[PDB]
Parts: sequence; structure tokens; C-alpha cells
Amino acid sequence: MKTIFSGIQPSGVITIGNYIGALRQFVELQHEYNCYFCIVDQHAITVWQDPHELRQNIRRLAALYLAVGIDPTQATLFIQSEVPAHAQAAWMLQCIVYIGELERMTQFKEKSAGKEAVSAGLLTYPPLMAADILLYNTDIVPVGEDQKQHIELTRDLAERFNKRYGELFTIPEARIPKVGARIMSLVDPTKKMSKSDPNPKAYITLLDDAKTIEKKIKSAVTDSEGTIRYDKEAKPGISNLLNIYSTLSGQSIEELERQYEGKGYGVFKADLAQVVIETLRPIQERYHHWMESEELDRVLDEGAEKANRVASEMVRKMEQAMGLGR
Amino acid sequence: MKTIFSGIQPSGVITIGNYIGALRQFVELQHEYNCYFCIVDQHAITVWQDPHELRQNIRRLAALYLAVGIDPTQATLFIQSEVPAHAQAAWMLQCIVYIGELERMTQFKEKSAGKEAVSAGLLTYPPLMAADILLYNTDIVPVGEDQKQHIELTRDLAERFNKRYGELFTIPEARIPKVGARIMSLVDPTKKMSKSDPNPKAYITLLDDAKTIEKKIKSAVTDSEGTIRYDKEAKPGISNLLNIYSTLSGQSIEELERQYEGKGYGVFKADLAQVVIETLRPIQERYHHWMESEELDRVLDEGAEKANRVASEMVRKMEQAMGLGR
Ligand SMILES: Nc1ncnc2c1ncn2[C@@H]1O[C@H](COP(=O)(O)OC(=O)[C@@H](N)Cc2c[nH]c3ccccc23)[C@@H](O)[C@H]1O
Ligand SMILES: Nc1ncnc2c1ncn2[C@@H]1O[C@H](COP(=O)(O)OC(=O)[C@@H](N)Cc2c[nH]c3ccccc23)[C@@H](O)[C@H]1O
Ligand SMILES: [N+]
Ligand SMILES: [N+]
Repeated sequence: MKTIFSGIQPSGVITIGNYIGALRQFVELQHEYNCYFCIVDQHAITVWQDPHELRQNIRRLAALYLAVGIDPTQATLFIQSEVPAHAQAAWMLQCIVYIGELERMTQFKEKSAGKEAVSAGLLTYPPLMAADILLYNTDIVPVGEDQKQHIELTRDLAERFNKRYGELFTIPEARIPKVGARIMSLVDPTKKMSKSDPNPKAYITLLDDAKTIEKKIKSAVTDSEGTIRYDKEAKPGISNLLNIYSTLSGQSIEELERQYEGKGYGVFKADLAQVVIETLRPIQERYHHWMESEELDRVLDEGAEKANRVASEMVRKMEQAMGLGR
Repeated sequence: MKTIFSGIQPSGVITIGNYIGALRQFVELQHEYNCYFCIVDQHAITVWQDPHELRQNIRRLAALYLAVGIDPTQATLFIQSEVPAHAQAAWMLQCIVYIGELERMTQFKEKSAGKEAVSAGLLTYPPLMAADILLYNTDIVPVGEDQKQHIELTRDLAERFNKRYGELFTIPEARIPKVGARIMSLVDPTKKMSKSDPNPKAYITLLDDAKTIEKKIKSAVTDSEGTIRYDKEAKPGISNLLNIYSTLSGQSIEELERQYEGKGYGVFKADLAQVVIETLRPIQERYHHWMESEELDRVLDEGAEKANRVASEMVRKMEQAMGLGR
């Protein structure tokens, strides 16, 4: 059976954009593929992190993965730093990637923009992400659209390694949702919904309460058309709301447009807020249960055990190929 | 007792400059300090390496370390890639070092000079070297003058980590020989003697035979003074030969100047060649014995075991400090 790998950085904010673009896919695909889902703590430290908050954010993200439905009998959930292979593999790949290649990454240009002394991990983020993927002989990497470039570099690195040292890596392919690959800010729908937006009304976190969801959806920027129809260019706000509605409800954009034919944005927003609440409430309840359980650690212990068995073997093969060691 | 750490890259050429600046110190200090001497294979791959040659160069360097007198009961000799902690620690430090800092490294500017697509490991070499040193709670790092800058960055990184996350690292200090810290090319004594000089007459390898040593010392560029006196600026060639002679023979520069008072370069060179031969012959004999022995692997197995115990514990402390993991 084919293999899937995907990772999410532990942070103070996990959004419905993370859920729609990524987590929803993980749950969908977990029974049909061998799956490795990672909490990428080593990527998190590419920017300063308060240590106590990081430790908590790592547990919170593990709880959210399990709360949304990732099943430990179907998938391997683990913390990146707990599998030394990722750092070892990242080093080997950093040795074959070119500085120019890292400098062209949009993620790097955006995260380093207007910066004054950029910490090096920001620049060397990609090789570590490529290691994450390649270590598991990954076929498919389910992500939102914003990870496409990183996966393109990963494919380039795998091909480069294979040409130089012998065929070892499977060339992985991104799997990006048709609808909801790039959920936009509710405040400015021409911008992506981001975990780090300074305006909390831009995103909905997976832990937002009902009153908070309602406020955010209601305030969502729209237009002066009063017509619920998809049109990314002309109606970015309504289009983005339609994507959220479609993905969470399971109704097609066409179904929703018909349903709301002749209706205004008010009822549409009230109904969408309810769909978001209906989605997040059961997740939140399961999330608190995991946060209070010793089983959360057991699940992560088991995941690192499995991940370490597979990744450590791939690292041995990589070293053998480059002639490191003995 | 204090701790020493030092590393050497496995390569096709190990010179008498490596011996005089570094290996001679290792043997001198091994009984008085806890010592970790490393074969830095992960640093070697910062540039392309033929895999079969690399594997061999790693064994050759282990044999040379043991041949020169490093004693496995006094020091821990091991291969960098065999201790995952170095890669893990390198990642954490890459996250706190600034890109500007890496770009100013002379080693980086020289190795990347006139280059067209510099591979990223060339740029990220320092954090891995800082990890090598800091992992062992190192006090002293014996090297030749060319490593001074890298050790200055390592001190800066250790201080930066300690300020941000809590005092964890000892701030290491370089130990550079008074005489022979920078042995120069025999072909152009204004340049350092380098393992990668395209002109094989520039260096003497630890495996050079007698006839070869004689040829190299005899051809060594001098001056038209016919006076054997130290003067780096005016007489770089003779000065460099005096350093080699002094270090290998144990005679002071003053003793040699007196001894050669009124003599010409011919006898001086003939006698120096003999001193180099007398030095390298016993090393070469022990080197072949190690190359043919299963004990070479046993020694490296034991060294990685010890290094892994110490380094892995420091990695745990580092992660705890930054809040990685659990
Ligand atoms: N507005 C949005 N709309 C739709 N999808 C979105 C939105 N915002 C985020 N995503 C998706 O969420 C996942 C995690 O996001 P991160 O920023 O942690 O995603 C990141 O920071 C990666 N570098 C983490 C990573 C590290 N190693 C990996 C290996 C494979 C895949 C992913 C990774 C991703 O799938 C991301 O595309
Ligand atoms: N002409 C010369 N005269 C005097 N000393 C010289 C001469 N040429 C070389 N050396 C010294 O030899 C040692 C190994 O040299 P490398 O180029 O492998 O040295 C290198 O390439 C380091 N990056 C390896 C390293 C990796 N991690 C470390 C941690 C601590 C100390 C050293 C390391 C060094 O002591 C070097 O100063
Ligand atoms: N599965
Ligand atoms: N010792």
C-alpha cells in the first residue's frame, strides 16, 4: 500500500485553514495508506519560541490531531525531534541543496521579509522538510497549496540524490484539495488565512467558542452584491466563505449557490457559523479529554517507536550511499 | 579533569601541517584531559565526495590517529556520523546563528570563492562544528590557527544559547601551538600548507616515502641569503622550514639557528628531510598495521559508544532548555 507523510508545526494558533487544507485529508486517507503524521517541533524553532509555550503547543497539537479523528491504529503520530533521523537526513540533504535554491523559497522570503538578522534555520527549513518526507519512502504528501513549492524542492533533492548516489528515494507527489487548498483571511480575503495574523478576526482557531465563531463569520468581509455566487476574482470574500461552507458541510459549491438563490449574506453567514460550530464542538470536547489523559503520551511514544524504526533504516541506506561512516 | 575536543576531516591528503598543528597536541595532552577526537565525515560531505574514497579516507584517518599515538585507553576516537547527536545539536544551533554570521566566515568565503552554486552545507559548516565541540562540555579545543574563527563563532553561539535558555554550555577556548600553528606551503611559503593544494610539492603527506620527502624539502622555496635565521616577513621559506624542524625535532628555533650558524641551505635541507623521515617512518609502519587489523573497527566501535552516551545526554538537556519534545 502507498505511503503518506504530512507535518504541522506546533503553534499558539491552529486554524480552520489547517483543518480544511490538511487535517481533513489526513482523516480521509488514513485507512487507505501507511501514514506518518508529524508534529514538526524542529521546524518550529526556526523562529524564536518560548520554551514552556512550545512544550504546551506540542501537546496541544497532538491532542488536536487525535481530536479530529487521526487513529493510532491506522497512522503513526509522532514528534519530529523524537526521531534523530530527521536531523541526520536534513544534514545530508543540506549538503546537496544549493544556496540559491533555498533563497528562492517564497516561504523563506515572506518569513524573512524586512528582517534584520535572519536566523539560519529559516533559510535551511526546506532540507529538513525534504528529509521529513523522504525518510519514509513517501508517495503522497497531503497539504494545502502553500506547501507546493517546498514539495517541488523535495522532488528536486530526491532526484539529485538518486542521480548522484544510486536510486534510493521514491519521488513524492503533493495531494492538494480541489476546494479549500488555500482558505483566505476573513478580514482580507485576498490574503491567506494565517496562524500568525496579528488580527484574531482573520482566522478561526480550532478552539474558538460559539460566540467567537459567530462574531468572526459575521464580520467576514464580503461585497455589495448580496449575491451568493462563487467568483474568486470579483467576490473573494463570499467565495472564500463558500469554500469553508462547502468543505465543512459536504455540500458542493453548486448546491450552496442554489440553496441560497435569492437570499442575503446575513442568513448565509448565520448558517455558516452554525456549520463551523457543529464541526468544532465535538473536536473541542475530544481535545480536552486528550489533554487530560496519560494516553496522549502513550500514543506519541508508540508513534516515535515506529517512526524511528523506519527512519533510522533509511538513514543507514543514505549514509551507505554517500559513503559516510563504515 | 578538563575536557578536550578536536576533529579532522577524512580526506585524500593528511599533511605534516595537520600533524604539527593538531595531531602532535592530541598526543601531548591525551593523558591530562578527558579527550574526544573525531573523524568529521559529516563535515567532509559539505563538498562532493566519491563514496568509496570517503569510506576509505575515514578508515585511513582512524589508522593515522592511532599510528601517531592516540591511545584508546586515554581518549575516545570516533566517527562523527556515528553519533546522531551532532546532527541534532547542529540543527538547534543553526536556529540560533544568524545568516550574516555564517557568511563572514573566512573558511566559507575561501571554499566558496569563484563558485557558481554553492552547496548549503558549505555555509552551515560552523553550527555543526560548534555542536561537535559543545556537545562534550568542552574546555579546550586544540587546533591550528586556521580554526580560530570557527571557535570564536562557537563561543558566540554557546553564550547566545546560555543567555536565551539557561546556562548549559561551557564556553570552550582554542589551544593553538606557539610554533607551527600555521605551517606554510613549501612551494609558496606566503600561503598555508593545504590538503587540497593542486601542487603535491606544496605539502608533505603523512604517507610520503623517504625519496618523496627528500624531493619536497629540497625543492622548498627559500631565498638568496644563505642564512638560516627566523624572519617570517623577510624569509618566509626558511622560517617555515625552521618551524617544521623545530616542532619535529624538539629543538628550539634558537638552538637550530646556532647549530646552523655559517652553514648553507643544502645541509640544512638534507638534515631536515632526515628529521621528517625519522618522524614519518614509525607512523607509517603502525598505520599499515592498523589498516590490516580488525582492532581498528573495535576501537571506533568503543569510541562511538562512549561519545553517544555523553552527546545524547547533552542533546536531551539542550531540547529541555528550548522546550522541544516532551
Ligand atoms: N489557509 C490555509 N488553507 C489551507 N491549508 C492551509 C492553510 N494554512 C495552512 N494550511 C495547511 O496546513 C498544514 C499545516 O500548516 P503549517 O503552517 O504548520 O505547515 C508547515 O509549516 C509545513 N512546513 C510543515 C511540514 C514540515 N514538514 C513537512 C513535511 C510534509 C508536509 C508538511 C510539513 C499544511 O498542509 C498547510 O499547507
Ligand atoms: N598548515 C597547517 N598548519 C597547522 N595546522 C594545520 C594546518 N592545516 C591544517 N591544520 C590543522 O589540522 C587540523 C585538521 O585540519 P582540517 O582541515 O581537517 O580541520 C577542519 O576542517 C575542522 N573544520 C575540523 C573540525 C570539525 N569539527 C571540529 C571541532 C573542533 C576542532 C576541529 C573540528 C585542525 O586543527 C587544523 O587547524
Ligand atoms: N493505515
Ligand atoms: N585521559
